[PDB]
Amino acid sequence: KEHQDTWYYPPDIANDLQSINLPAELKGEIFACAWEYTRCVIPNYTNWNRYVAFMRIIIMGIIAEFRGEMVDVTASNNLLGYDLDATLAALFEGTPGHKEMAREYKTFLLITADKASERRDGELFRRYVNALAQSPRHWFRMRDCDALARFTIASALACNDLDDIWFTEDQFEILTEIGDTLYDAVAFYKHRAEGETNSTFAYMPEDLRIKAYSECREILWALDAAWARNPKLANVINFVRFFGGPIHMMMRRYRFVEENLTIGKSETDKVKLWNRVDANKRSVLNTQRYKALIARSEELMFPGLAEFLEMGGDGICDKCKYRESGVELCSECRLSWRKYLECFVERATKVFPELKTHF
Amino acid sequence: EHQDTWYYPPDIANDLQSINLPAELKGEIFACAWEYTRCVIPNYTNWNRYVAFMRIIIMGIIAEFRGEMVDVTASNNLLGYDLDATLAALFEGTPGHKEMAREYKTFLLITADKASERRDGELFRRYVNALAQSPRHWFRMRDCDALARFTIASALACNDLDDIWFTEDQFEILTEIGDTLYDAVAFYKHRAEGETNSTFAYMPEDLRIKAYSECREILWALDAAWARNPKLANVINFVRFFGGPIHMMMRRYRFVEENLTIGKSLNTQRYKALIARSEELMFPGLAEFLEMGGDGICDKCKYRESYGAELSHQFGGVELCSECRLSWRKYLECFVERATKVFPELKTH
Ligand SMILES: [Zn+2]
Ligand SMILES: [Zn+2]
Repeated sequence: KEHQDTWYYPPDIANDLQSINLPAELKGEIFACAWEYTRCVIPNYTNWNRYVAFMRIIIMGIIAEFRGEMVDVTASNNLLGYDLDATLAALFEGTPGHKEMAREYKTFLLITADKASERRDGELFRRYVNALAQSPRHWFRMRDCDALARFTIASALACNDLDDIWFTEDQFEILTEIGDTLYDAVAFYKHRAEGETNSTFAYMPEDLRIKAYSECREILWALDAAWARNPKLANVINFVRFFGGPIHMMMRRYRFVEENLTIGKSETDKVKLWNRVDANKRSVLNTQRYKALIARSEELMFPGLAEFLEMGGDGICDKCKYRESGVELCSECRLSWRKYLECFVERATKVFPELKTHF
Repeated sequence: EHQDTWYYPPDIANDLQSINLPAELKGEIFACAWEYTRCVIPNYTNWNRYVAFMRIIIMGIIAEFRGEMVDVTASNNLLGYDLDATLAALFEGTPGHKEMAREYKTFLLITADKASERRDGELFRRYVNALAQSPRHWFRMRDCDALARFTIASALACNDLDDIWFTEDQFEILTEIGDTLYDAVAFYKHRAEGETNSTFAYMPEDLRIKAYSECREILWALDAAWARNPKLANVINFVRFFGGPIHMMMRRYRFVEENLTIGKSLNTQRYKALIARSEELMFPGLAEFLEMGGDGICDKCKYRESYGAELSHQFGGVELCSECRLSWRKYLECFVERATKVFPELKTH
């Protein structure tokens, strides 16, 4: 009686992973997911070879997240039978950010694969998690990377052949903050259940979730109005809008249907010993891995991440509870995070002046 | 708590000069036109068509707000807009200009009457009854009520895709997907509002979740099958973003107020006169639908005198019988079969 999903995807990717022995049902669902994500958050395309590149970037990141052993962006440049530099070139060759985005993506595969493997207990991840909680601006920069937000703004530009359009770093940070805030606001109860740490409103105060969503949505509406008559920038708004919650309704990866076409929770609704032993013998906290990766910070890490890990890896703050061998913010850090959120509107109006010259 | 500030292009900023409504209302209305248009037509190439579409929606919004203010019969000049002129700006040079004019005038016609004293009259009683004659008929009329093929039409227009069109049967399936997606998500809200135009007032509540899943699957199949044709992506995008997501995205809806949750809250003279204007006002077939269906074909089916007295926390149209409920059930159950006949590129994977 109850609908079983059949997986649809274009034949371009249907014979990918010919070298990987995953059940054929699971390949289909990975391919379906990659197609569904692409179409939801990049709904317009002109360049099909770029669209397909992006699909392959998502395929790898799904597999990276499900069996981290398989996807070691440090070890080789051939991942799951794909040429990673070549696939990224297929997407970004001619675009202003190619170099910085290839670094963005490799950081994503590093942290994702390490988070979904024995290397979760390793110095590198430990230092990533502590550096998350360093400041709210740091949190969002790193949240951006975990979600491939600025990476997907670029790929959206790219896939519509908009090879000349780009953004200040301040702008990228506001755009991704809007998307990540929208997404984490909608996904709050799902993140709490499954015990997800990379969630804005696990750090930011819960009492401001509804206002933050309201303001981020209003500002993106404002920003879209300001950019009216420039269909090219409509693709940057589209990424942020569809990413920011709607994909929960549209992609089979999410549970809209299994949860009776509801999102969220009303006010009146209900609320590895041996793996840790045998990992310590294999010296899981590999500092030589960490230092080796800090050495390759021009290849594997986004601009400033190496300096972020070195300064914040052990936690800057004295009263904050950090990860030792996520972060529980102290009350003075909770208040500064709160202050950073509460003045979101000013912060975005500074970086995007066009918001104040409406008519 | 959050007090909305309204954003919209300047182009329509000084629309409705002629009309005397408070500037905030006009701000909310322009906002909704802009937001609906960006949500369900998220790409454009031709700005002057985009803006016509926004004007098409502005008028539609007010028709629903105050029907008395938009009477598409009375005159072709509504709220200082020339309807035929806006429609021409949007659809001139495109396959369905003439058909989409009718589509829209029906929408204004029916929405005005729904939201006015004319809800007690003979046209609307015949409309409500006609809705429930047949499931095919239901989806065709619901299509018009939601401007589904109108907006598929508009989305091609706004992207200068003047050569692209679909058969009646493809429009019927395209809009059935979109309207089944939307009416499955909005079930409880439609029921609270005593709506007549809700798919699951008529189709069975225990197929609501499955029908959504099935429509979302086939739309993914159609999308995949349309791989490498980014013109047709504009069509998929309309059905996808219309079929639920607008509830999250538009300030028209109550996602923020509901704490970022979804689904967790006897005179004949006018009727006759408009049926004689069927070429201008009614979509191809609606006259026959209204004439054959207006009084009800079925006899175990429970109708009403007028649909005028305002209802709440219950659907406010024909209550189908044991036998009609089963033929409707069956029309739903073969949805996948019907969609595969109409778009054979589905089974040819
Ligand atoms: Zn602290
Ligand atoms: Zn009956």
